Parts: sequence; structure tokens; C-alpha cells
Amino acid sequence: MRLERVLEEARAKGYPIEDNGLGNLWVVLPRERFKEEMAHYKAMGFNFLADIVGLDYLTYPDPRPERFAVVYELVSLPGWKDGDGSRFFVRVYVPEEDPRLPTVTDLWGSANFLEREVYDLFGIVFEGHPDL
Repeated sequence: MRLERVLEEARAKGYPIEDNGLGNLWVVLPRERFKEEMAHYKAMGFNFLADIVGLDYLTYPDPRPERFAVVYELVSLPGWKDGDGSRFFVRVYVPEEDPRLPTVTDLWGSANFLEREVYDLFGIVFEGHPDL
């Protein structure tokens, strides 16, 4: 299955794995792996970016590595070539001193609007994504 190939790789590369209960899976990606791993996910078959959700952790009780984190939802849509129907989540923490992330508009067209709504709400600049 396309899912296990992402988790088996997640352990192999050292990414944290959250198991919200369950069938929904989180893959925490450092900013250094983000741009390449996302394109790798598209190459693996995750041809649909369902949702991008930002997060401000300043009010939640327990702390996070950084204040900001941006959540990505990847789907391998039903249909062909061999759309498995797979779905998982990609989280990457963003430091509030350097609130920048690589864009994925060159990977999924739905990112242009999704990355814009996160920018307007949280001020997290996505480089390459055109603004002005």
C-alpha cells in the first residue's frame, strides 16, 4: 500500500509519527526535508493536496518545538493511473523568527489558494508563491 511506503520511509529517515486514533497518520517533516519529501510524495502517487492548515501553538497547554506549524493533507485520489485512495498528513514546525516555508505550488495547483489563506491568517511567507 502507498501508506506503508511513506511510514516505512518515515522511520528510515527519522521522522516523528503521530497516530491520531486512527487510520489518520501524521508525518512530522523538518523544514530541511520538506520541499523534497513533498515532491517525493507526489511522485509516489499523492497527486492531490486536499488541505493546508496553519497552527499557532501559543495557547495550547503543552509546548512544541516551534510556535508555528503548517499541516498539509495529501490524497492519492481515486482514478487512474492507479489512484490508491491513500491519505495522510504532513506537519512541519515553523520558527516565529524565520516564518518562511518552501511553496508547493509547483507541485499542486491547489496550494496557491491554500498557502494564501495561511499567509493572511498567520503571516507565514511561502517562498516562490507570488504575492504582490
